[PDB]
Amino acid sequence: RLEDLQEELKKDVFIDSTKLQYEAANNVMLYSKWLNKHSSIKKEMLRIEAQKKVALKARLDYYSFSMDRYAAAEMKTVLSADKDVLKVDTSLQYWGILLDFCSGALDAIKSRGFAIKHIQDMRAFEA
Amino acid sequence: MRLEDLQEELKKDVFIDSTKLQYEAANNVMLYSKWLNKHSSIKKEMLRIEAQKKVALKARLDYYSGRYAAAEMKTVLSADKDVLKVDTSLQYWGILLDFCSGALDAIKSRGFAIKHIQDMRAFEA
Amino acid sequence: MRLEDLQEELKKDVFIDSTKLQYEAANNVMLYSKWLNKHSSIKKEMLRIEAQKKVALKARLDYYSGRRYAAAEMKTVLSADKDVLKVDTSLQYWGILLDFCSGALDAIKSRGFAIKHIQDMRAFEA
Amino acid sequence: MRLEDLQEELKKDVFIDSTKLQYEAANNVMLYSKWLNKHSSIKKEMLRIEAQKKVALKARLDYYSGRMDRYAAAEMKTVLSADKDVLKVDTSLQYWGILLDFCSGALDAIKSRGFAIKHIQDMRAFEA
Amino acid sequence: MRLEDLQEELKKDVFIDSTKLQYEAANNVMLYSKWLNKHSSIKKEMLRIEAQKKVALKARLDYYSGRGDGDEFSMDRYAAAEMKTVLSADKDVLKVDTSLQYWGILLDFCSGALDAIKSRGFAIKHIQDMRAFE
Amino acid sequence: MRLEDLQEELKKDVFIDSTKLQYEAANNVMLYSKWLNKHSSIKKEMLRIEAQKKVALKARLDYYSGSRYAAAEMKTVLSADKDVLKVDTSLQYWGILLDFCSGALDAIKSRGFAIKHIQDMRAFEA
Amino acid sequence: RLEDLQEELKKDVFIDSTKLQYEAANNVMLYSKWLNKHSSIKKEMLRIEAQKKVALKARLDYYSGAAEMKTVLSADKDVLKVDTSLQYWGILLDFCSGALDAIKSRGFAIKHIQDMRAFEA
Repeated sequence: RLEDLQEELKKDVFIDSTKLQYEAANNVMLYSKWLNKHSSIKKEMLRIEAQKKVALKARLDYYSFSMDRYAAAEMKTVLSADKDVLKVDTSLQYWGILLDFCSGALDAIKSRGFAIKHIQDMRAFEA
Repeated sequence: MRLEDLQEELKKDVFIDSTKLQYEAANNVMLYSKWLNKHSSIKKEMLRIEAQKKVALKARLDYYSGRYAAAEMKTVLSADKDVLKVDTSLQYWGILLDFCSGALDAIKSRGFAIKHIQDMRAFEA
Repeated sequence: MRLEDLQEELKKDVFIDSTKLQYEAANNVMLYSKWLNKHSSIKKEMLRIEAQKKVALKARLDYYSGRRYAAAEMKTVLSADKDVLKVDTSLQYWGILLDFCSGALDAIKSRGFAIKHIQDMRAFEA
Repeated sequence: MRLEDLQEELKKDVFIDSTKLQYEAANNVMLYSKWLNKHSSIKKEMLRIEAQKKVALKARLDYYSGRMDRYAAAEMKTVLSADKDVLKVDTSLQYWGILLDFCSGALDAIKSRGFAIKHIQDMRAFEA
Repeated sequence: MRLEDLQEELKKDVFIDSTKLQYEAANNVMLYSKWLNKHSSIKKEMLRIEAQKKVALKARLDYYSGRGDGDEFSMDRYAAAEMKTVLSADKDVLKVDTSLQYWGILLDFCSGALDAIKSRGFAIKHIQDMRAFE
Repeated sequence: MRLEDLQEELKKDVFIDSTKLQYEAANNVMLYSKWLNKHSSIKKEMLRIEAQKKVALKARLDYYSGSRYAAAEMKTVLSADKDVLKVDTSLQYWGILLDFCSGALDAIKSRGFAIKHIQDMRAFEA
Repeated sequence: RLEDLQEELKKDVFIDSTKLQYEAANNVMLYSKWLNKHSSIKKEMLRIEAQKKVALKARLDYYSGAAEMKTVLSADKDVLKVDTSLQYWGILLDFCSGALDAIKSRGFAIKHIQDMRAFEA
């Protein structure tokens, strides 16, 4: 669910100032974590994307004598590759939204790491 | 190669030993090297498979052209079993390569984080 | 040249001799030079091969144009051409080498920074 | 000019005389100038050749456009790319482009050699 | 202005008189100014020429499009991609563009120059410190 | 405003009175303010003029879309438009002033550093 | 108003040498003051920027009933007004960035002058 990722990133970006020191190392770990999410979403999408391509050919074959005789009307009833591919594709757009969220997450962590260094510096400035 | 295994490897790599910050700085540059090497080898493989794919594409094009609508050829072939398989492979490596690019970004910023932490320590002094 | 051998060379190069952190600092700039030279020479080679490819392409265009391929297919088929595929494969390979060398130069520049950082942590230890 | 000779020149230039770390520091800025000068002049040459190429392209375009052999226009783009006179001039231009990229690298190199120099000076200050 | 002459000027400028390391430090900032001034004036000129170039391009487009350039007309009918090529070949346009690009080269040289003066200033401080070390 | 006059003013500003190295340090920060002020006001003006230009562009676009201007070429012809060319020339000119002022702020910051360095050479002769 | 920020910074950067001591502490307070200005300005611009996106979408609809769509919409009086505002705040923000740079280095100049005093001793 997207909301759960929103809540997760939200929780993650907050900084504990005394372990501002701890947080610097931990900052790189968030990057890793979200990178992993990123790749897995892409991986999933690729598989589903692959599936859609095959479904299209099958439906294409359906829709467009001498040679075997396949019953066109039962082909139509049984195959429903339109309904099914389209359904799965709707799902795929959902994942596209997730992937866009993960991109936002990495931009966020990179700049959080900078903000962290900045605050450390403004403190050193107060000194 | 498996993407999950690269994920776990990067995971291991990004961890920082606070007591060995100096070591980690040098090893950080070594990590940069390691992932750069992974990167180049993955792209190399993908390039080879890409050549194979260009050939599969030509062969299937021949099949479909009768050597059926001209326009449908693009769709069907894009969907061609053999082509779909080789293309799937190629795209998979493309995903690995993108992961390695992310990895190099990660190591570069880990190196910066390292400098930052050193600074917060000298500040504590 | 082999990409793997450049990988091993860079691998060797990035290793740091801590007592000759001092030596390495000067030696670090020399590494930059070495890889920059490699870098340029690779592009140079690729440019020559690229020129050859352009001629091959014209020949294949002639081949395909009949001087029964479809014009869009002309693009596809020619891209698939054995000879063109071979020369292009080579050219792209060199492109990979070039990208590796770009990575190498980034690597040495930051190794130089890491070196200064370590020097500083030492003076801190003092 | 030859690329390898620039490679050797940069090679010689980047070497550091540690006692004349002091001399080298001043000389370091002079190196920047020298390569900067090389840099602008190569681009200048390339610019002239680039103009020539554009004219050659039009000329070859005319040849190819029928204004000997009859090439389809998208294919005209391909064939003209094959243009021996054009190919020669472009190849040349790109060669200078290679030189230019090398000089950009060189200036980056001198900038950081200057930093390395300060670093070494600091390790010297460290032995104290 | 000539690029080679700017090369010689910068060459002269970057040289350091060590006893007047003191003089040079102040003079170093003055050099920045001098080249900054050069810099801006060069860009200014190029901008004027750039405006001129834009007009030439429209005129040549008309020429090439069969729309005429004064009492002169291009009996040729150019394809738009070819329009791009042919106009790129435009002798008058090529001349003005060549000029403009030349000034662009001068400008890039001046940017390098300002970088140079900035780092000469740094080298100066560093050297002062190495002097104090002895 | 004229660019040359800014060149002369900056020229005057960057000069250092060594005995009032003390005075100059404080005045150096005041210079920053002055040029920062110049800087912001110039961009503000250019922004207003930029708005005017955007309107001019639309007007000329209308003119050109039906003035017989070709649809693909519109960018070129308009780029050459008398009114547009005038307003754009102005705007770019102010852009030149802005870039000069940025250089100026860089200059004052480093003049401040040079000042600290010289003070140090004085503590140094002792 | 930008001019008023110019006058405020102008007042801020002037240095009282005897209260070089006072000024050092007051210097950090200035940093704070302008940092707060800075953040609040970005926040406002961000809010206005959101509004602009909606205005843009509305105007896009208007215009769609494509490249010229981009040109004309850029010319979009309502969009032009909101963008003008947004850019204005961007100018203020850049000014405040300059201001923070100014206070940081004024702080350095103060330490330096303190040192020349230490020099006569």
